Amino acid sequence: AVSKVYARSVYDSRGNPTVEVELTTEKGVFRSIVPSGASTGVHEALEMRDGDKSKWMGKGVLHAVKNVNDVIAPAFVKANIDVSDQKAVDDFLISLDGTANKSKLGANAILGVSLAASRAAAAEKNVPLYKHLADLSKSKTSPYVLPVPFLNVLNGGSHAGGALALQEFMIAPTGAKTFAEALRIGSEVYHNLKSLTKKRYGASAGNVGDEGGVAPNIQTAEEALDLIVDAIKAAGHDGKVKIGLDCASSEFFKDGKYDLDFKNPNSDKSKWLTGPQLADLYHSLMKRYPIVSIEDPFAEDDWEAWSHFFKTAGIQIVADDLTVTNPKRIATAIEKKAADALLLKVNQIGTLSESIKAAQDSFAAGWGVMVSHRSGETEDTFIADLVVGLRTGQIKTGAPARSERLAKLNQLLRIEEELGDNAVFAGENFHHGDKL
Amino acid sequence: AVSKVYARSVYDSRGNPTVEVELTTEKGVFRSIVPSGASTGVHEALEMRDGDKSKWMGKGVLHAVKNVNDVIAPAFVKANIDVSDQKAVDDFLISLDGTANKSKLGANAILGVSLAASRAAAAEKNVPLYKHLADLSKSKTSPYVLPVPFLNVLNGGSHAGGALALQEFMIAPTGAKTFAEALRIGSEVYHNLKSLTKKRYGASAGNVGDEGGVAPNIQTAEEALDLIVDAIKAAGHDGKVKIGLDCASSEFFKDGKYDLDFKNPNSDKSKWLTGPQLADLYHSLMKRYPIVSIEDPFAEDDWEAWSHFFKTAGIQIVADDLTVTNPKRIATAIEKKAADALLLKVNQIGTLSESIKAAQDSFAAGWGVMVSHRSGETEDTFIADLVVGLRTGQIKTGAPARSERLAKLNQLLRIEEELGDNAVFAGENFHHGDKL
Ligand SMILES: O=C(O)[C@@H](CO)OP(=O)(O)O
Ligand SMILES: O=C(O)[C@@H](CO)OP(=O)(O)O
Ligand SMILES: [Ca+2]
Ligand SMILES: [Ca+2]
Repeated sequence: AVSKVYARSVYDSRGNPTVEVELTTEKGVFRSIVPSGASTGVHEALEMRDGDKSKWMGKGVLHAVKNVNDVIAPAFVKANIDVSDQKAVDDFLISLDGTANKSKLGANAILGVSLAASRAAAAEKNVPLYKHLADLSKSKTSPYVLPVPFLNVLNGGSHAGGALALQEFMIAPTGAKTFAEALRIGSEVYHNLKSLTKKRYGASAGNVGDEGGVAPNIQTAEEALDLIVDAIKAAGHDGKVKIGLDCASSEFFKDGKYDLDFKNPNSDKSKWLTGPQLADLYHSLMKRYPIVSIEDPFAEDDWEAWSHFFKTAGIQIVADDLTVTNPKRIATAIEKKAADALLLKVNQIGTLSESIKAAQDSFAAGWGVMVSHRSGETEDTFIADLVVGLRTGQIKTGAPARSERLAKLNQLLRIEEELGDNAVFAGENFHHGDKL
Repeated sequence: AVSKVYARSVYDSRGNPTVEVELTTEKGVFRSIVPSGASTGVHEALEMRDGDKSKWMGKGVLHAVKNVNDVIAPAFVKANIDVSDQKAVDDFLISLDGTANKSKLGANAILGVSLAASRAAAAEKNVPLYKHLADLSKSKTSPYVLPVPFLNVLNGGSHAGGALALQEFMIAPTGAKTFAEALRIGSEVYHNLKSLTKKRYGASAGNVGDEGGVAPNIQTAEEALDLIVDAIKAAGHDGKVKIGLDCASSEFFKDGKYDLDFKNPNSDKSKWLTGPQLADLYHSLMKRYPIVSIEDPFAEDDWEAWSHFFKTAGIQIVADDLTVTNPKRIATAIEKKAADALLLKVNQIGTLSESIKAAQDSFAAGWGVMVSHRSGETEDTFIADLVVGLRTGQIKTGAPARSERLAKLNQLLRIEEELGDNAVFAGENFHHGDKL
C-alpha cells in the first residue's frame, strides 16, 4: 500500500528545474523524473512553472512541487488506491485536477505520480517495468520487440545558424540483427559524422545541440544529406542505415506558404512554397536519399497539405506538432488520412493511462507509434521500458551522446540481454512493430 | 555473500563503450558504470581497449568484459570475500592482476568490481553509500560536508577553435548558503552566459562541449574572463561566484617554453614564455578576476615552475596531469611544495581503496582534494556519494548541462535534503572542507 508521496526539485539535461517524485510502499521507494514540457499549450497538457524571474530565469517548479506535497500526497494516501490499477491511479489524479489540460495542479505534478506508481506496481508484481507496461497495454509478449532507435545526428532550422530550415536528421540502423548491433553501428556512423564535420566545418562544428547531434552552418538539405551519406559510407554501413527527418515545418510556415530560408531575414517571398510545391521538394529528396520516415512535413493545422502528400508519400509520415499526443487531434488525423505514425510524448498528455490509450487508438487505425524523448530529458529511463512494453518497434531518444540520451539506449541494451530468445529486433519492420 | 559477478558493454556520454558491472549478494544486485580512462598511460592505471578498428572505432571493451566474466567472477566468488572489507576486495583484485598499472586484466575491469562491492557493502550495512564511504575513509561525520561544485562554463585550448590556449573556465558559487542554492545560482549564471555567447558569437557558439560548457571562437583569456564576469553580473550574483581555471598547460609546453598561441600554427616562438613569464601572466589575471583555483598551471614534469609559482600564488593550486592520482607522484608533489590540492580520478588509479588512500595522504599534507569526473562520464552517480564520504568540500563534475553531469549534482541535492541539520555547505572553506 502507498504510505508516502513526495516531490523535490531536481535538474533536467538543459539545466532547468523539473519535478522528481518518490513513492513509498511496503516494497520500497519508487522514483520518477519528468521531462520538461510546455507551460503554455493549446491542445496539450500544461506543465506548471513558477514564473519568478528572480529564480531560475522564471522556470522554477516550486508550485508544482507543492501541489504534489500539499495537495496530491494526502488525498492520494487516504484514497487507498491499488497501484497495479494504473487507470484508477490516473483517474484519481485527473479528478483531483479537474481541468482538461491539467492546468490546476500541473501536468508535471501529475505525471511524476502517475509514472512512479507504475514502478511501484511492477515491483509489487515482481516483474520488470516493461512486462508490467505490456500487461497494462495488453501487448503481445511472445516475443517482445526491441526498437530501431532513430538517432539524432545533425540539427538545422531554429537549432543552428546556416540557412538549413529542416530541424533534425536522424539515422535508423534497420539492417542490424539486434538492438546491440544497431546501437554499435549507429555510434560508428555518428563518430564518423563528427570527424567529417570537424574536418569540413571547423573545430566548433563538433559541439552538440540539446539532443546530442552536431549543428554546423549548413545551407541546404542536400548538403546535410550528402554529409550523412558520406558518414554511413565511411563507417562501412551503406545499406544497413536509413534516414529519418523532422521537418518541424510549423516553424517556417507563414502566410499559407513555407519559407525554406526563414532565417534570411530578407527571405524572397516569391520563393515561398505552397503545400504542393513543398511536397515536390520532399519527393525529390526521397528519390535521392534513403529516407524512411518524415516527421511534421507540413504545418500543424495544414490539413489539406498532409492529406495530399500522404496519398503518394510511400514512407512513414510522423505526426508531432500536428497531433501533440491529443486524442481528439489523433482521431482527426486518422479520419483525414494525414499520416500513419504518432510521435508519443507522455508528458504532453500528463498520465500513463492516457499515453497508453493514445497509442492503442493509433495501433487500431493501423498507425505506427514512435516513443519520444523531450528536449529537456533526465537520467530517468522510463521511455526505454515503455517502448518495449508498447511493442512499437521504434524510439526517438537522441543521438548516441549525452547520458540523458544514452541512459535510455543503455537500458534497451539490458532489456535485450535479459530477454534472450524472447526478443526480436524490429529491423525493417519498425513501422508495424506492434504487429510483428 | 557474493553469489555472482557479471559485466556487460554499455555506452559513456561520448558514445564510446565502457564497462558496467553487476554484483549479486543476498541483498540484491549492485551496479557500477566506469568512466572512460587511458588505454595508454605512463604513471596511470591502464584501461583495456579491444583495438579492433572494425568495431567501435577500436574502442570496444569486450576483452575487459571477458576479464570480468571469465577471470575475476569465478576467482572472486570462490574467494568468499566480505564486501564490507573494501581493502580485502581491492587487495584481492590487484593480486589477480599482478601488474603495477592494472594492464593485465584492465583498470576498467577492476574498478567496476571495486565500486559495486562498496554498494553491496552499504546495502549490507543498511546505510546510504556516502555514510559507508565516510566509514571506509575514517572521515568526520558531524556534520557532513556538501561541496562547492566547480561548474564548467566555457572551454578553450584543444577543445575549441579560436586562439585561447587555457582549457577550462569554471564557476564556483562559494557565497551560497546551501548546496541547493549554490546549484540554483550556478545554473542562472550558466544560462545568462549561454545567452551572451549566442548573442555575441552566433547561434553556433551555444552548442556544448563534452562536459557541457560553451566553446566559442575566443582569442584571449581576458576575453573569456570578461564574458564570464558579465554573466555573473547579468545573473545578479556578483560576489557570490568565483572562478576556477584548468590551464592544461602540458598541451602547449614545447621546448622548455609555453606557447599561448599553440593553435597558430605559425606561432611566434619569440613569444613563447618561460615558467616565470607565464607565472607573471597568471598573477596579472589573478589580480583582475576573482580566480580562487588554478589547475595544471605548469607542465606535468616542470617541477621548478610549479614550486616557484606556489611560493606566491596565494590561491588553491590543483595538480591534475602533474600527479595523475599516482601516490609516488603525490608524495613528490608534496615534497617539492608544488601545489596544495589534488584532482582525484578514481579510474586513474583503478580501485576505491587506492583512491581513498591517495586522498588521505593528501589530507595529511594539508592539501585539499577535488573529486573529479572524466571526459567520458555515465549515468552512474558514484562520485556524488564519494565527495560527501571524503568530506572534501569540492567537486568538479561538469556544467549544469548534460545528465551525465546533472546526475551527480541531482544526487548531491538528495543527499543534502536527507541530511537535514547534519550537513554544512563548504562555502568559502572548500579548500579544507575535510577540516571543517
Ligand atoms: O522530440 C523532441 O525531443 C523535441 C523535437 O522533436 O520536442 P520538444 O523540444 O518539444 O521536447
Ligand atoms: O577533469 C576532466 O573531466 C578531464 C579534464 O579536466 O579529464 P579527462 O578528459 O582525462 O577525463
Ligand atoms: Ca518534432
Ligand atoms: Ca585537467
